[PDB]
Amino acid sequence: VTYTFLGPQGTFTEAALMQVPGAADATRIPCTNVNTALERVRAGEADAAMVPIENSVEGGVTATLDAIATGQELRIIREALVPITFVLVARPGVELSDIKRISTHGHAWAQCRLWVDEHLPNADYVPGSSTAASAMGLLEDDAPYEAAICAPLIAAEQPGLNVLAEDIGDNPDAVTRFILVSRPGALPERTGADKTTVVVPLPEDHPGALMEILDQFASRGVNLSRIESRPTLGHYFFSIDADGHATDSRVADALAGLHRISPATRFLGSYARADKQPAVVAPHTSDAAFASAHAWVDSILKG
Amino acid sequence: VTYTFLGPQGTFTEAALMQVPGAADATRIPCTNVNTALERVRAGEADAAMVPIENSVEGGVTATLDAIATGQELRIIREALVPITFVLVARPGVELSDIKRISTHGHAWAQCRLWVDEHLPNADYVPGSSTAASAMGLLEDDAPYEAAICAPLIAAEQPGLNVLAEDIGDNPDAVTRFILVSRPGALPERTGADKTTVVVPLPEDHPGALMEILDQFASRGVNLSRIESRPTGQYLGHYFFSIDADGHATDSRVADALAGLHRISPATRFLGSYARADKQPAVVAPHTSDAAFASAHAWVDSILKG
Amino acid sequence: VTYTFLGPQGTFTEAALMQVPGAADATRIPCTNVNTALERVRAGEADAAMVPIENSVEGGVTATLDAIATGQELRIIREALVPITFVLVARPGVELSDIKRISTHGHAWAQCRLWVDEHLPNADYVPGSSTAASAMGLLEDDAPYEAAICAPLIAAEQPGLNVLAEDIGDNPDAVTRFILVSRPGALPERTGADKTTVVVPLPEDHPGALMEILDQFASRGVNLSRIESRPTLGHYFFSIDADGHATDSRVADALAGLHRISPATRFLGSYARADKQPAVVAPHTSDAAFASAHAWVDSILKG
Amino acid sequence: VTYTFLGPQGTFTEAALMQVPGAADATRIPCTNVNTALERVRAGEADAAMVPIENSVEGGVTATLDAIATGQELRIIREALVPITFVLVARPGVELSDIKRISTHGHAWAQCRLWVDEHLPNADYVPGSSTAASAMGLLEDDAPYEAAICAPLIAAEQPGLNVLAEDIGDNPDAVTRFILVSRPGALPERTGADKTTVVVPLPEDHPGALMEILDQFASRGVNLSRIESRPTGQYLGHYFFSIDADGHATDSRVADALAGLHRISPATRFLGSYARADKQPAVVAPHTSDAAFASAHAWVDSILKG
Ligand SMILES: N[C@@H](Cc1ccccc1)C(=O)O
Ligand SMILES: N[C@@H](Cc1ccccc1)C(=O)O
Ligand SMILES: N[C@@H](Cc1ccccc1)C(=O)O
Ligand SMILES: N[C@@H](Cc1ccccc1)C(=O)O
Ligand SMILES: [Mg+2]
Ligand SMILES: [Mg+2]
Repeated sequence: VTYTFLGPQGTFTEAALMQVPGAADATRIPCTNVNTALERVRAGEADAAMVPIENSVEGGVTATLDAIATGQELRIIREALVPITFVLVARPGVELSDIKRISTHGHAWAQCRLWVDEHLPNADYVPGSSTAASAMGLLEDDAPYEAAICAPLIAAEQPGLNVLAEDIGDNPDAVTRFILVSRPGALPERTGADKTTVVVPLPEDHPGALMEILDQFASRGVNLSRIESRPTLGHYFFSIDADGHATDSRVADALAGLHRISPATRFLGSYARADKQPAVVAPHTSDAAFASAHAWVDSILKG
Repeated sequence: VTYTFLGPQGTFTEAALMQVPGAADATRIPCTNVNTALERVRAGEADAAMVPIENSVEGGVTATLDAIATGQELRIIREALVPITFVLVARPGVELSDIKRISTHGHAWAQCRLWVDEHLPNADYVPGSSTAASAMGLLEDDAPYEAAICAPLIAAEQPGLNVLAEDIGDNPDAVTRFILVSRPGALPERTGADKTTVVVPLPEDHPGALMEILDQFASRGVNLSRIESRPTGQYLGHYFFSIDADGHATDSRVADALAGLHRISPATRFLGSYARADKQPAVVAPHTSDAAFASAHAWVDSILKG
Repeated sequence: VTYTFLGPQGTFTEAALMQVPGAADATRIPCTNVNTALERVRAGEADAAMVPIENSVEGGVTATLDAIATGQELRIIREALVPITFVLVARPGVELSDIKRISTHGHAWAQCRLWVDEHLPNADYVPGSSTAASAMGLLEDDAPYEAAICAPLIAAEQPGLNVLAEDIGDNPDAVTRFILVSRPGALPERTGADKTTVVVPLPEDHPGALMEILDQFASRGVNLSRIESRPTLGHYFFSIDADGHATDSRVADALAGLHRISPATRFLGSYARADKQPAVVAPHTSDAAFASAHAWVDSILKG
Repeated sequence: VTYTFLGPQGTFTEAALMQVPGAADATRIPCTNVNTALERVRAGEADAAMVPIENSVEGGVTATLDAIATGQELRIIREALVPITFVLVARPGVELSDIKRISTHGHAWAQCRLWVDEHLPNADYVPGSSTAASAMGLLEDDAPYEAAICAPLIAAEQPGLNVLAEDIGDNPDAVTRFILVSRPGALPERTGADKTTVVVPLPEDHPGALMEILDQFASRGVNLSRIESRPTGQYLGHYFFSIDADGHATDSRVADALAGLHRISPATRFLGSYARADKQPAVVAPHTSDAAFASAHAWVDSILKG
């Protein structure tokens, strides 16, 4: 079992990957970008890729959204919501008062403003490429900064890095959502708290065209948790997360409705919700209701 | 083979039954009212009942809509659209100048205004129970009127009735819609020019509730030709909707819509699929053909099974 | 103040009219049919016409529905829900056991079946034109029946008619709904439990065309209590009763929406509900919500 | 006149600001991030901020979507669609054979694969914070790489930077969408080819909730060109929707839609009406013209007042 991820080593993305069951003791390959992590999977060199999909402090989200929606034959098999905790690290013997410059990824920098502005008002920012690269950069004697903002992972992995501050994020409950992406296989088992992702191409652009797509879910009691339009036909695709599993009668039926409107629709997997909240199923929308209605129609058709 | 129909004999209703193939030589039983007509079918004592459902010269329409919405299951197997022609009728020897009083059903009267005002301006309307009864009343001694407005049928059948004026109605396009109703059996063969009728009880009364029911048809490209709400104490939404859709129950979009209806309202009644009197084919919208439905099912199957 | 009604005198329709405030002591003109009652009003000879619209035991409903929907310049100014109580009447000295034949309107006959089948199983039916005409027919010595089913009004008006049975209807709570129709004037005052009627022509016949019409009400929290399609353009009109008064912001706005789709839409009046049940107004649909939203748009437009 | 933009200098973002009329001779302040850019505008210290909103070679897009959805009111006054052209850059004397390491923003790297794999198959990517920083890093002693991928802008401005390869991107149609954002003032004049942007907080999370919001546009013939949901803890539905519609706030169908949105969600933010970069006029659907709206208002008025 081999996983790729958005590298380098010790980023928030790897930290997320290591909480996946068995991944702490699996082979984890850092890739320089989402496409390469994804190519490895597509080429059979890796079983799955761990990539950010919401609120990454390393960047990478838009590239993930591009990749799953313009790609071919990929399935999301797992998601993860990982609390972000920022630490400030420096080389041993460097005190808080010695810090004149701090390197990190721009996303992390923006999220730690209150702490830094209060506790290090004389510290100026040095743009980094990732939090991990900013941290590893300290290990060079000539580094052009004195501290970095990074994940607790990197701080505990590196004996040459000392934590000077912990939990310095503006929001203590901030989270990144990640997805684990593999080649198509069997559908993960339904848990009752599941999510389904599709990418729906727009056949014709006119008012109410999205409405028509959205209705396939809504008329069937299927809640949505994410929607994004992307210019690419009607010149758009819609990337959509829905509550439920392809196995649920209401969801299977919504998928059929989607295909009829847009037969190039892509299925991106059904998988367990990281939040473990089961869909509240309206009774007229239940598996039993679908079976009862189909049985009633059959009795007419065969009467 | 036994038919019932809304009586008495000689009404526009009978005339309509008379047009159904084989009926002229079949047993035709006139019944007092629509319920009595249907009752006989439900009880196993008649094969089908011919009842009006729109623009009845004799009344009976609301009775029909309520009767088919409750009780033993029934199916519409045929519809008829019968052109309405009115004749003015009287005993032999009676001329236009001799008419002071005219009896007919109020529905007939209201449609013969133009001719009557023009040619019998001094004549008074005497309300009748049906066109046929009005006509038959003339064969009695000292009938309290001198003319009747009725169907050509009853004039042709009664020797004592003379036609004083032909085709006296206000509306050239006037037609009555009838339905022939039986106990449930097989669906007839689809034709591509079919109608499907359902009665949908409202489960819960709120804005957009009907829209939710109508969307089952609209979202699957199913055109409607009739909707009517009716109060009722049987449903906890307090209404039912009587609906005619374009299509046959076996058409994939229609079967699918029917399933959607049952999910919202499990007490939905299926009232049959049957050929359109006017023979006009359903227009099948994009994405809603049997083929599109089958492609979509196969796609979902590949996901489930792959 | 002069009213017409669906005659003759002593029908359930007149009984309904006499419960209208001041009508018991107004001039009430019986008309042989709905059109004539309506012509009188249209010609200025009568102020209003009382005609049945739901569950008439005298007939007349479909003619009412035809008239208000194909007519010109008429407004419904009042509705009434009148409990139906049937009485069986005969000439003095005629006993229950003397009744061989009963005349009434077909609608009344169908609604009294249980009583008659139990209490008079030997009585056969004689079709009548109205319950009142059936009753008045007894006053002739040569009448071809012995009893009639009619309104309590006719029974109490006519000293020559004796009640032999009362409340013989299958349903003790059965009701007829009637409407009072006048020429256009000022809108009746809003009560908070109001109804509005329109007739909407269908511009084009296609799936979802009615949906579009219905949405104008639904998207604005406006409940409907009656809908009927009629073949007559799209070849239909829709006769519609909605909850609310034209004065309510959500209703005025629904009316505007209707006009845009179908500019030949006819307004048939706003008037008090006979059931006196106030609409439950969703907060985002309230007059205050409409005023707040319009004020917010104005601040943008004028900023 | 003072602009801020997502820095540093020489990025694709600056190049885009540079295209706005009068900007080449205006004060242009580079800012660390999107929030800092907007902050300056909000504080009264800059007139407008130029920030990316789609397909940014430099990042910044999610920052933009979140920043304009909360806090002090802002308005988009202009949008720009800027074609992306990549150059390969190095110090003088350095040739293709001399390159083992290339630095750029990951977004640039991912779009230059074809050319790089073909012509520099042995070169390794060194991730940079921005294209500009990658380029500027080459002017330093013993930079840990030998080439950068950046905008033509920074190559033209830096003497120490030599263009080794021109136009090396994978996608001919690649463009970045930017927005120029100011404090609220007057609506600009409508053109018939306008865009309107709003941010709509979800009040309550249930199936069809978004549909209810989208229907405000769809039921009034208003076409959409962008929708994005974003999580947030501020709304009790837990999301907001970022939306671009075809039209100008003064168009009757748009003002009407805006009112519908406010009724559902009173905390709706108005983000401006502004000319479309591509100059494509709104198509005005049947029944939705200013004239139709005015006829309908006048009809309702006749009822109210008559
Ligand atoms: N869950 C709601 C709102 C929503 C839509 C899309 C994305 C996020 C939330 C719906 O299905 O309509
Ligand atoms: N056929 C149209 C309009 C219509 C509806 C119902 C009855 C008659 C006509 C539709 O399906 O919406
Ligand atoms: N009151 C519901 C259902 C209904 C519709 C039409 C007539 C009667 C009832 C609605 O507005 O949708
Ligand atoms: N323009 C179409 C589809 C669309 C919606 C939203 C974003 C992009 C495209 C509509 O208004 O429904
Ligand atoms: Mg350490
Ligand atoms: Mg008496």
